Amino acid sequence: SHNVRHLPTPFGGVKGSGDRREGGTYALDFYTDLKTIALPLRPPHVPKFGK
Amino acid sequence: YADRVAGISWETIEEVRRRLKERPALHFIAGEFVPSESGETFPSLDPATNEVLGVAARGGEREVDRAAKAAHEAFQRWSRTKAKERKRYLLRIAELIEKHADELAVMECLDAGQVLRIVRAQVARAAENFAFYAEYAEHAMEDRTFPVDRDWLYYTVRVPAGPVGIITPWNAPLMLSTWRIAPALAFGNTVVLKPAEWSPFTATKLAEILKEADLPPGVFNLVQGFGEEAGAALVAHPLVPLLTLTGETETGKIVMRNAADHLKRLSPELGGKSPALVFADADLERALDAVVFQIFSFNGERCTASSRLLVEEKIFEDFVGKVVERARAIRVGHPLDPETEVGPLIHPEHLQRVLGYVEAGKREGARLLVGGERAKTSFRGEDLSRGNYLLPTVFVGENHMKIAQEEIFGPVLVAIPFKDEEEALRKANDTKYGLAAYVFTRDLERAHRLALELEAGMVYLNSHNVRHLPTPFGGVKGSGDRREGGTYALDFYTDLKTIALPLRPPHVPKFGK
Amino acid sequence: MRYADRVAGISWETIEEVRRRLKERPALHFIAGEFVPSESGETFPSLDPATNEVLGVAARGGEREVDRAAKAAHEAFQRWSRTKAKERKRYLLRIAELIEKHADELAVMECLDAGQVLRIVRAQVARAAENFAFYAEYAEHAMEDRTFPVDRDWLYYTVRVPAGPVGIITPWNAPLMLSTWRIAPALAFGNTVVLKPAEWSPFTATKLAEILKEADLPPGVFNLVQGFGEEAGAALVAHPLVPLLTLTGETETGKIVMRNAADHLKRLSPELGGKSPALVFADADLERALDAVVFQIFSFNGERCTASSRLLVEEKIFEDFVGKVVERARAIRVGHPLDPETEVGPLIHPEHLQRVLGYVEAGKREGARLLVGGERAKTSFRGEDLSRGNYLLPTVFVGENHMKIAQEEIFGPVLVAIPFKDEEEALRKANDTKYGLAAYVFTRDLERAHRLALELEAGMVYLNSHNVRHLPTPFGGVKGSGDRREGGTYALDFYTDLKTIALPLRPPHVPKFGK
Amino acid sequence: MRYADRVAGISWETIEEVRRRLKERPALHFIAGEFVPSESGETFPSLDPATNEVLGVAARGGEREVDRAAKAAHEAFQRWSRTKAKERKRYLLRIAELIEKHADELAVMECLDAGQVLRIVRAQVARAAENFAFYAEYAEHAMEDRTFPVDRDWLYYTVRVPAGPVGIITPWNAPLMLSTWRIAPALAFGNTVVLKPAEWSPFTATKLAEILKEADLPPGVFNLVQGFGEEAGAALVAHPLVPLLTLTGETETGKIVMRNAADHLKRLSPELGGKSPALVFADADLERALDAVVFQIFSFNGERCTASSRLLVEEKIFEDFVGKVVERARAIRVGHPLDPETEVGPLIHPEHLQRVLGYVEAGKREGARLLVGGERAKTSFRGEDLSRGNYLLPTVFVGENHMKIAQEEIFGPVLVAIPFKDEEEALRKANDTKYGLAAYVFTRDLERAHRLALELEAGMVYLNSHNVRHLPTPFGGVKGSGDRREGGTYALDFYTDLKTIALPLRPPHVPKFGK
Ligand SMILES: NC(=O)c1ccc[n+]([C@@H]2O[C@H](COP(=O)([O-])OP(=O)(O)OC[C@H]3O[C@@H](n4cnc5c(N)ncnc54)[C@H](O)[C@@H]3O)[C@@H](O)[C@H]2O)c1
Ligand SMILES: NC(=O)c1ccc[n+]([C@@H]2O[C@H](COP(=O)([O-])OP(=O)(O)OC[C@H]3O[C@@H](n4cnc5c(N)ncnc54)[C@H](O)[C@@H]3O)[C@@H](O)[C@H]2O)c1
Ligand code: NA
Ligand code: NA
Ligand code: NA
Ligand code: NA
Ligand code: NA
Repeated sequence: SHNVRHLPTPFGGVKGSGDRREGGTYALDFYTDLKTIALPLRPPHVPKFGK
Repeated sequence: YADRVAGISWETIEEVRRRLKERPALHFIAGEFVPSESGETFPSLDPATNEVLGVAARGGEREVDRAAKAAHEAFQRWSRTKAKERKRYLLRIAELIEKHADELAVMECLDAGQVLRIVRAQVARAAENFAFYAEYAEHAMEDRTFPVDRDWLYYTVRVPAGPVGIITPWNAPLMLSTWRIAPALAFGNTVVLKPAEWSPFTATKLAEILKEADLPPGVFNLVQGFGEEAGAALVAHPLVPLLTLTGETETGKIVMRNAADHLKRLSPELGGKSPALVFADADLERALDAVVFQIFSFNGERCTASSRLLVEEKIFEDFVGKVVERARAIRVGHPLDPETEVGPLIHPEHLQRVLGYVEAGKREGARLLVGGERAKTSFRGEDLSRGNYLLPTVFVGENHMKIAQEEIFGPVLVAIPFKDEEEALRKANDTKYGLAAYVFTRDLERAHRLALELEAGMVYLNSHNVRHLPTPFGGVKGSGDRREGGTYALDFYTDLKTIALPLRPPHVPKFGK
Repeated sequence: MRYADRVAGISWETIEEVRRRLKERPALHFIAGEFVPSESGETFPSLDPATNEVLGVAARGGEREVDRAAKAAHEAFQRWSRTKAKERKRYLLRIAELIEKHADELAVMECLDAGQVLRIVRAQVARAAENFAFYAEYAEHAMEDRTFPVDRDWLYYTVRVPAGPVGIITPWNAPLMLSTWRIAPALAFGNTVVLKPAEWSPFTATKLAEILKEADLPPGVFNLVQGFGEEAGAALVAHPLVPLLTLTGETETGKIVMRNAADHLKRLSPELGGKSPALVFADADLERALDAVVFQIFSFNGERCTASSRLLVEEKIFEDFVGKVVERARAIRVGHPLDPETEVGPLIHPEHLQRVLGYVEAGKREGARLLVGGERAKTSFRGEDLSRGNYLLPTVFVGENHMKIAQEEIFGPVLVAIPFKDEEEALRKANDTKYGLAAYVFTRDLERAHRLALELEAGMVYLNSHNVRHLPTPFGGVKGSGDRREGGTYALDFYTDLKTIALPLRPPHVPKFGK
Repeated sequence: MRYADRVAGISWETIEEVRRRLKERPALHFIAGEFVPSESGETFPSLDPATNEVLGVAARGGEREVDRAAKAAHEAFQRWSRTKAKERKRYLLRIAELIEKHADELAVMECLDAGQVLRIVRAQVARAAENFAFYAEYAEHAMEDRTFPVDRDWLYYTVRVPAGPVGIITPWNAPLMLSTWRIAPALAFGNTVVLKPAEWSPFTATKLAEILKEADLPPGVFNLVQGFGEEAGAALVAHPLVPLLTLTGETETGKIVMRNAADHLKRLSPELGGKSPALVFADADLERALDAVVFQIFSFNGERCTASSRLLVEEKIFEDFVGKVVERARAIRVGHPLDPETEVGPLIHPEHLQRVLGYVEAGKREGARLLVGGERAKTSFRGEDLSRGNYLLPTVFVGENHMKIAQEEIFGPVLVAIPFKDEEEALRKANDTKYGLAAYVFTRDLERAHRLALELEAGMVYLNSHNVRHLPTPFGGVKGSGDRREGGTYALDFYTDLKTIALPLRPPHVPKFGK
């Protein structure tokens, strides 16, 4: 077929045609920043320095 | 990081020492160790004594060219090797790193100046990086299906992106190099590593190990040398489309600018000025331990160091005072000593830069509470004038100060006060960086609220930096872009492909009918 | 009594009109695209819980009506499951639009039929519309899944397909909201439907069918059969043409339905009973905690599955906090559903009031301390006589977790407060029931909160708040509270079937046999 | 008959040794960390399908044994579900390692007991080891799910927790592979286990228990109870302390089990029967197709659930293709399981052989045209007398899709060839079964292949190949072939419970009640 698009799919090129992707959730990787949040559920082990 | 680590036998240490000065650390290109065509080499100092530990081949654009061609030539076969086979190699590499752990530890301890109580964990993590990504090799092509009713089928897959140029820092040579090498190889890409000139030895050792694992020739290449020479050449080379960089922000700008020439994909993990926010309601005993460790461990030479300490005014005097006393008690000594907590900085030129910030801090009004000068004696009475030792330092200052705004990359902490949550957050985000942040408080809603508003790639609540490999690791703002870790690394090391196909005769517009 | 010109934004004129149409028009089944009575002509009445007077009648469906409905859903499944997702999306949006247009009628109807305060029922109509608007956006993603390529030798990919007609059996407390909760995803995902609503509040379902017909859904896609659980209900569960069954009701009903469903190995998605606990620690925001626990048990006349019927309070604050819960319960205004001043209305049916009162009596006899309520409400907040309706006074007991009133679901405005000396004991008692739907934790301590959230055996845990839902999250329970999940993509696992498709990219090695 | 010095890389000496060990050592239960016999002391024998002589005996477990096993699994669940994922991974890798270490013994044991060709059983042992090595890598990801933040007001996040003790009930054809297929995921995900293996081939299970004890799993984590389906099996299904149940067997058994499971609303993961079709089109690579269909039905002695028991061939090539299938079947070497040249061994039990012959007979009276086989194999390809074993000659019938032999699972080396006029018809007949496990399509046309793959009612569709599995993909069936999926992350939906945790980031609005 010819170029028939389904918007949710990752759209973009490789080599000299560019980088990154547009389309649904793939667009998210470019327009947003990921953040990892951590928290212990009980007193964790913390290395002792200067004790 | 255990509270106690075993020492390495005297004999092993002495054997590593002589092997380093006995033979130059060569490049590894197209399956074999070779020197630069010029025959030139450069020295690497032992930060504890500033004596030459050994020398490494001084690679230039000629060695990089051979390395890039080797990686390009081997990409065809490597990217097509079965994932299960690549997994086998990575697990083998992980096995061998464990087998040579003592050697690697001594090597990095002497070359980079990190203490054994930290290095042992680094070597273990280096092996873990390979064991970890080995399990992702078989899932490297996986993505999604996007069927449209009974008319079309769209499905996506991932393919290896291509040769990867890995430029690593001098603070944790093996750890940070394997962190990039492991995923790259797991995902079907070949590699050209360019180690920091201030700590080139563990890289050549890693190359020996990969050769012992019988990795196909050209798959992994190494080129020792200066950033301005071998480094710059690698960034500029047409056959290495991907570049990972771990270093200073300004270096990132230089690398990016030069990378534009070939529209290269970059994965930079740059600097940071990560803040630690301590609230009056937190477990202050745990907070004290966490903050002291997060800035002084790694000799303060790590991107995620909590170089700014924001403490709620009502407890500023008491808490910061306790931080000072702890820093004062830090054991400063030789890296090989298993009791040492803080060792010498990487090179005298770096110690000079750090002392420069200390002086600048004084000249701008910052109040020096402890340290701020070279360490003369160790916790064992040993004279430390021959090494690049800096005493753990603590300043009380303002967030807008130079020492609070720029990365020092040394065991130097700046304590800043805040009247309330709003101000703590404002000051925490008022930096050009955005790598990590630490929040100490017992209030549930305050914790999550701050975690959401803190501009950083990583936020740790009530603890020091404790990592879980599958999570996305990286920074925002001036701390870089892209993410490493599990499937998140996939987005950088591979390319997405959308494949479409109609399930029945589709509508095709008629032209020229 | 005309309490006001408008209630919940609805004119009193509309209220009287709806009441009149209910008495005039029998609630019929909707089968194969038409409203029809039972072949026997039989009907059953539905009472107005506020007066116990007959509101109207609904067709009494049986095996025959169910058989016709199932055949219709089955016959229509072929075409419906192949319609373009974009088109099904259009229908769901149309249904949501029409629910909004008939919002006033729906609110009044369900209010009169099930006894909840009008404004709350009105808000529920909005949620019902939202159910369709929400899933309308998942229809076009309903076939999506993953690819599992294996080097350059194989390509494995997975897709999802409509599972088949769904028999939806719902409870009497929230007819519109709880039925649309299942209907919307079923339709969005390409399945046909046969709804069998609770017999104690049948009207809203027949109205819903009218709306789906106004939305012009194809004939057979949506069918309705009114009737008793043991008659129309059991017939639907037993029918061989309805492979999927959703059930929202009592745990014991879950057992009966599953047993009956075994003959055809039907797939079941049960949302059953609950005895959700609220744990209040001395370090929490006690003002918010008080507002939350009072609301979470007494709102919706105590007839809410996620109600926090067990209140666990740390000992050091038990006397004061529980004392405050009691005074708030005492202040709750009890009255007619159509009175804007009412906070707690009447229970669904006199039989249900007798059951709830039976538990109140069980509690008194087993040693539980009755602090307030524990009997019929005689007079409304306005001084009206309420003896004709099924009104129960908000009730609070102080007891032990092993007591029957603590272990069994009462499903009425009845609360049992239980003390705990520490976190460990709060958790032990919280998990010590055969249920596991929801749990509520009130504490300001970060680590204790997440720790308890992870340890509490429940499908849903709310930290420092009442029940506030976010549709994309997985909803359901564990233990005796059911299985499976509803909500966004999680609903897909029940309404669709996964399929793994494989193909070699080059000639694979086929073991040679007989060659 | 000593066929060779070594078979499947196993010395004849080892074979003889395993054989005598079976006669000397009764297969005991493994409860609470120790091997024990039934309290009654009863046992039952297991036959050698090749000679129908007693190989040995296994403890006949009943309610008392199951009760003890269930209590052990329950008691151990508390600590096992709390062990660190990294530690459980170590255990599974240890088990995998020890399975490879005892591979020869396991291969012989199951070969002798279940009758499959030794080399095939040996390959299966490698797959069993792989089951543990595969799921070992998922243990550390077993709690993972999603986050659903709502602006700056709420944080909803979901996690998964171990669901509880799992009762695993397995079939007689492939003991080790099919039991480990469920045990591995169950343990990787934090659940304890009670295994109840098919009575016709009990030995391998007791050996597996010896291996897990060698891997030093904590007491009670893995339990085994030997016995009959209606005794030990039913007791396990009915036990209140075993909330989850995996069943791999006949569809009829699935109905019985679901009905029994209803009493405690147990979660079931059934992998039932099948009548998988192979569709061969005139445009396909007919040489590959021939190899594929011959293998897919006659391998594993025709006792494979995914066997392509129905062969749909396009009319214009029916005569030529089915003719070739027939000659290949005629050439298949029938003989002893320990003879390296044997392609087809004996069926599991004389009762099964007779059950299969029953269908063969039914097919004939039914009008099906027998082309080859259709009776007991009395002589091996070497001229040996096989009359004392349960050998069936590979069989091929030409029939109609509506015939009983086409509609019912025979579970033996019996094929039914059926013609079709076009794609439309091939699809119609392929789906017209009460089953829906697998399907195989042989055609070179891209659009027809994907089109058929999407429409074929089966959990797994293979294009232009025999059954080649990739573990991460969802495995299971639709309709009468079962429900739920196994494989990678898909197994998580059955072995764990989802939990939605919610917390406001700032004081939320709680409706005011009673004030
Ligand atoms: N988990 C949830 O999300 C949820 C939501 C709402 C209500 N509920 C629960 O529902 C209950 C209120 O239930 P209810 O009074 O409507 O009870 P119920 O179970 O008797 O009614 C539910 C449906 O079951 C049908 N039914 C009854 N017996 C049947 C049988 N033998 N075969 C087939 N169908 C049969 C009824 O006709 C009705 O439509 C409470 O326990 C409440 O906690 C749970
Ligand atoms: N879907 C799959 O992946 C798969 C895999 C292998 C075999 N199978 C199927 O399994 C069948 C072979 O089955 P089988 O001969 O072992 O049959 P079966 O169902 O009789 O045996 C399976 C298990 O069921 C137990 N069982 C029997 N009656 C029981 C009862 N009343 N209560 C509790 N447990 C009971 C048996 O003891 C045995 O361990 C075939 O139909 C085949 O298609 C399916
Ligand atoms: Na050095
Ligand atoms: Na009613
Ligand atoms: Na009921
Ligand atoms: Na046997
Ligand atoms: Na059987």
